[PDB]
Amino acid sequence: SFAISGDSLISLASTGKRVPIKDLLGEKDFEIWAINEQTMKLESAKVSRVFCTGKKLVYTLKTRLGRTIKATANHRFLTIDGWKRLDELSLKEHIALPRKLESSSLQLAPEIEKLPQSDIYWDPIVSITETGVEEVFDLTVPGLRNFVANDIIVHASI
Amino acid sequence: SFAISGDSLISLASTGKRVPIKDLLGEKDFEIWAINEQTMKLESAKVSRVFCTGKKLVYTLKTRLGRTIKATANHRFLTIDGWKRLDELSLKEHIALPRKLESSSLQLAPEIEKLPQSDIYWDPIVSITETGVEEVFDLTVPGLRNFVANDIIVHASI
Repeated sequence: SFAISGDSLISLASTGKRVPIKDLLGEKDFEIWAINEQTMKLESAKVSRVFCTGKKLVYTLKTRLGRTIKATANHRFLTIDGWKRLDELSLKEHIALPRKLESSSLQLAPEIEKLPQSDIYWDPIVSITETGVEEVFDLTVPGLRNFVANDIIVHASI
Repeated sequence: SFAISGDSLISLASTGKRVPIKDLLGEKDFEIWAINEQTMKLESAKVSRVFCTGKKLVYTLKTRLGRTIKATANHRFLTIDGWKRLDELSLKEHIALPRKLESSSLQLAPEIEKLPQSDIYWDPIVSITETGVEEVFDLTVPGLRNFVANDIIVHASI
């Protein structure tokens, strides 16, 4: 059981807006953005449950591009070596952020043949800090089992 | 003196359309797209002259993404090792194409902090073939001394 702060902003694929995970408690059957680890591309994926795991100690993780999230010590992030717990990460280690690049011709027509292959931006960690006890939440994403929260790829429930 | 076929399509920065270089003969004071070799970014740049060098033997060069141009044997293209003549290139050698990537957030806001640094796509050569004698043209780009023709970075006159 791992989880994230209720303030964490979930990117919602149907609306193009974000909502904090706490505000989605008890909602379901909505789409988030997930990485497909086989293709390294982002796909929309359905949330089947959003739940609170109680009050837990959370830690703020920050990356070089300023992405930040508060998560439990056992919460997993995606490194080049696979999924790793927050309390196993070290500074300068890269974690996966989503990236959305579009490739156009000089005439502003689509030019997908020049698109970089992966939808991941690998960003180094610059801070990991114990922050305090908060109500924490997670969600279930059957199939791909990950989602974007605060513009970071995080693992869903197991 | 090197040159390209009159059919070669010049990307015009003000209009977002292309025109064959022959149709620009005698025109000037218009902007094309050029690579800045110091920053590796594309910039608009002014054409001061468009001229015909006569009838010359031209060669078709083609890359893996299907970019193709007809140019003289001494016409230069940009490799990772600098500018090289058509008659010095070999198959699988990469040459520079422009690329225009845009980086957006998952909410479709600009997200330039994740943009790849270079505006070049390095594409391998798949064919170099003597084609025939044609009227050929080039142009002068003071300062950056290159331009995009048939979606390939080519050197301007000297």
